[PDB]
Amino acid sequence: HMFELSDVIEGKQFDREMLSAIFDVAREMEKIEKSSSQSEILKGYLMATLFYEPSTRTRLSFESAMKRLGGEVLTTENAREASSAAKGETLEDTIRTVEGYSDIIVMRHFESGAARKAAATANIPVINAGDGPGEHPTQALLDVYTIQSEIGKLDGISVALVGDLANGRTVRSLAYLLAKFKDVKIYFVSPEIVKMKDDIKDYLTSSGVEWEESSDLMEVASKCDVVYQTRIQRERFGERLDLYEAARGKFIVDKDLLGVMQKKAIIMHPLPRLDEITADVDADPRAAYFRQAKNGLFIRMALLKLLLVGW
Amino acid sequence: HMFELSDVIEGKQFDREMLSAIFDVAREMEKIEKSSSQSEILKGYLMATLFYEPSTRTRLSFESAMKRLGGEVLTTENAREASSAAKGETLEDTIRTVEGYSDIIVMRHFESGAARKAAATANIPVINAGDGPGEHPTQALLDVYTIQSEIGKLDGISVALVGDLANGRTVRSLAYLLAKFKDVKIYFVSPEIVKMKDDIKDYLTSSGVEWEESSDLMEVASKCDVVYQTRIQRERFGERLDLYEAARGKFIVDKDLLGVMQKKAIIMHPLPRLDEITADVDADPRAAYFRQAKNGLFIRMALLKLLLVGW
Amino acid sequence: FQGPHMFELSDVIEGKQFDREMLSAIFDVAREMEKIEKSSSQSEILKGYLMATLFYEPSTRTRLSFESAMKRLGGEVLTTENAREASSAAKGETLEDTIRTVEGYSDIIVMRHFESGAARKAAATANIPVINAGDGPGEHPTQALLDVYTIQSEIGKLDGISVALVGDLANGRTVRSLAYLLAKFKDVKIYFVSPEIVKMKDDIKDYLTSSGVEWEESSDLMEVASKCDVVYQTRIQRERFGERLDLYEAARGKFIVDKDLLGVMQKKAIIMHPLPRLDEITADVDADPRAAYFRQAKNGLFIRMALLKLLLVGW
Ligand SMILES: O=C(O)C[C@H](NC(=O)CP(=O)(O)O)C(=O)O
Ligand SMILES: O=C(O)C[C@H](NC(=O)CP(=O)(O)O)C(=O)O
Ligand SMILES: O=C(O)C[C@H](NC(=O)CP(=O)(O)O)C(=O)O
Repeated sequence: HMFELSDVIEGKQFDREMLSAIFDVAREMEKIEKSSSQSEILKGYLMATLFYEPSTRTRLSFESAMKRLGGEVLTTENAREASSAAKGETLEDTIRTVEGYSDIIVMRHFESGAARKAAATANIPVINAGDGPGEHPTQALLDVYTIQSEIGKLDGISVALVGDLANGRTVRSLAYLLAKFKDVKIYFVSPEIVKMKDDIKDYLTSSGVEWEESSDLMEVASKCDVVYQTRIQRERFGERLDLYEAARGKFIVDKDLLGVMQKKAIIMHPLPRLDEITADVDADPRAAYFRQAKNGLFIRMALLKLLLVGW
Repeated sequence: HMFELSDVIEGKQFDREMLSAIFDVAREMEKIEKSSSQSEILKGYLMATLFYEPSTRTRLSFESAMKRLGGEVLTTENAREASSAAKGETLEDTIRTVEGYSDIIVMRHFESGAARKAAATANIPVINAGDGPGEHPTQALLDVYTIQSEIGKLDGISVALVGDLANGRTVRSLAYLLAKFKDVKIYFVSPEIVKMKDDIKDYLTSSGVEWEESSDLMEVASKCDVVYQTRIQRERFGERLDLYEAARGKFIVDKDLLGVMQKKAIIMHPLPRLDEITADVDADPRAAYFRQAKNGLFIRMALLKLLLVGW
Repeated sequence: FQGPHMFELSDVIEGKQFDREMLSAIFDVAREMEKIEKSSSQSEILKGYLMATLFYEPSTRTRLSFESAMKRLGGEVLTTENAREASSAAKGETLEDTIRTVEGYSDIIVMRHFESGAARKAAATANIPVINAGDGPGEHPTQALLDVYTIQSEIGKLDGISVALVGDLANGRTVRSLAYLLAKFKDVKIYFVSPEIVKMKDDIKDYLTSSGVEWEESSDLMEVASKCDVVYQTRIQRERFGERLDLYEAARGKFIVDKDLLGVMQKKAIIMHPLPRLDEITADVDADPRAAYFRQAKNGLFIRMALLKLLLVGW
């Protein structure tokens, strides 16, 4: 029974029914991962990774997921310097040739739109591991799985998206997924120079999702189930380091912020964090960003299985 | 029965009978690669890769070949920065060390002659994945396999070698292999500054192989079974990027060139290409460079099997 | 059916963690691993386990020997060959956050870092075993383990021997950890032979004096070498000199292992070097049977197989 997606590129590809089904597979993958026996579901399949930007979680969780299911991995951990991209090769030619050696490609690129172009080129599945400041659909998938796992529900919740929303490929993809549930309220909390872009706002409005911008993080956090913090995306600011430092340091998750949050609310962060979540938050049971990262293993196991061998 | 070569370093090591037999094995490997069952021919064997220059096809095709045969791989994707070559270690000490962890070494180096020095140090097989602007024997092997596969014949054909011939480790090795067949005519088409070096010319003349220099690519291409285009090798020009740019734009494979070529002729390119084959050409069935790269998987599977377990 | 018997260490971070009886037992395991590595059968001892490597400094032997060891035992590896450029350390992530995240994907972490003390911090953060593959100029405990194994294998003993530690002692994380392990045996005499600017640091000297280990500084390598069982040469640690290249160059060329040095050494003595070498062991020496540094490097495979097995599945 074939998986309905040929590639995982954009958050809009997912409907509510598909998300619930993927979450069920991820819970089964958690059982496999905990098990003593080595799974062979993906024995014989090869994944090629192509990372043109740095990564710890997304690269290693995809590789670990593949190996835990019995598959193998062909890595390119720095494609800008060590692949023939360094000789001038286009992404499209890279994808065309790498598909000759592999069964699925995981690619992170520095240009928005790169993953869509890769999927159009390739006749094997492509997974977008982040395309510039564009999208990050598997982050969004594991984020919603984490919320459902931590809060117990997705309908009716209030979610604060905090920090660099303009450049945040994570919060952009997450916004698309949250719009598939009902009675979700989203607060945008950011410096004005990195407010959420109009393509997301217009999509949410067209989808009848209530959203509000606010600069009062303590007030917003007091009434949210989820506070989703982000890193200010320095690599997207070019030479405008004045604007980078202007956007930094203005919205911090600290012990005082936790003190106004409900007992059953959570803090999330796709990671890495710099200064925007203080270290003393980590000890709070509501600090969910390391459980969130761990959950990416099971979500990516589920996606690799579904794309390669189906439901 | 053991393979007659202990290392794969230079095109001159091959003879016609050996080439034919390797191609026969590559065709069997294509059946293995297609099959549903994961092969175990090389279970228990370990390949070490040592890439001191960038690579996409050569590095990933060797790793994929090894894993498709059931073996494993110890990768060094950027030996200059991430291996103890960065501390000043010689190539010979690197090779002597790495053989303690592995059964076969695949090395791409920036100095011509490096692969022969590695083979002389090692007591396990070494494969030259490119040694500066010197040679690239497995590229030449897959190139001749591709010509036989596409054209149906090697004896009697006409082959144009186009582009940066002086620095082209690909065309240098290919010339050595073409010399092993009967009545091959080779055309050299290049800017004067990157014409084929005298060592190749003298070898061909001494071996009775007809070659001809021409600056009229349209005329040459109308007469050839194979037009083999190359990238101008920017990394060999040092800081003389003025002479590099001056050598570009003079010999382009475009739809106009395809328009004068015979119906049964092909375009080849070891890749990557920049501007020297236009995107239009890819849609012509005669554009063989992506099939060529795919064939490298099967040829490299054949070589690994032969070097490690024999016939 | 009583289950595993856990190794007494939870992490391999510092040479002082080892005791004499544990070292002897580890060496026995390494000899068993040599039989496994040589066998035509693929071992499955570590089937299903994953090692994450995190290399923030260059490596050939340490990185590849750990990966080869893991695979020869049937385990798998998640590599980060250049963590500074290709991991989210490049975005500014702390070591502690990196370790906490990477343990979610793996069962053991092998880390080489540029700061002394990094491995201690990683072990404190992680709830899976961490192995220190080198923490700045601090320590290199698995080099020291394979070094002592090599001495036992080549010389036949560790008690009573004389060992010359030669070269850059100040910055040598290898000789620093080796000194801690040599102190666990009886009547070992240690000679320090170095340029003054890279003499052995006081923390090691004070530890040896407190442990009753006789040590002596000398500038006469021919004299020292003639009365030692082991001459352990090192590379002058260029990267630790940073911009002070004039001091680096002046520390070179003073203490060379060459054919003349071998000529004054005993028949049964050996030359060791954790590698890489530059000029400080001449090529001539490689042909002498006493030149042990490539056997030493090979022995690292067996010692690291032993450590991975012990830390993941026990005795
Ligand atoms: O980098 C961020 O701040 C968020 C996000 N982070 C990740 O995906 C985690 P990693 O970079 O470790 O794979 C990204 O967009 O890459
Ligand atoms: O680089 C070229 O232009 C031709 C040739 N290309 C290859 O081998 C393919 P790759 O660099 O992707 O491994 C080379 O000499 O490396
Ligand atoms: O670098 C040296 O001179 C000694 C020592 N060398 C090693 O561990 C071997 P490698 O760097 O190849 O892993 C080190 O401290 O890293």
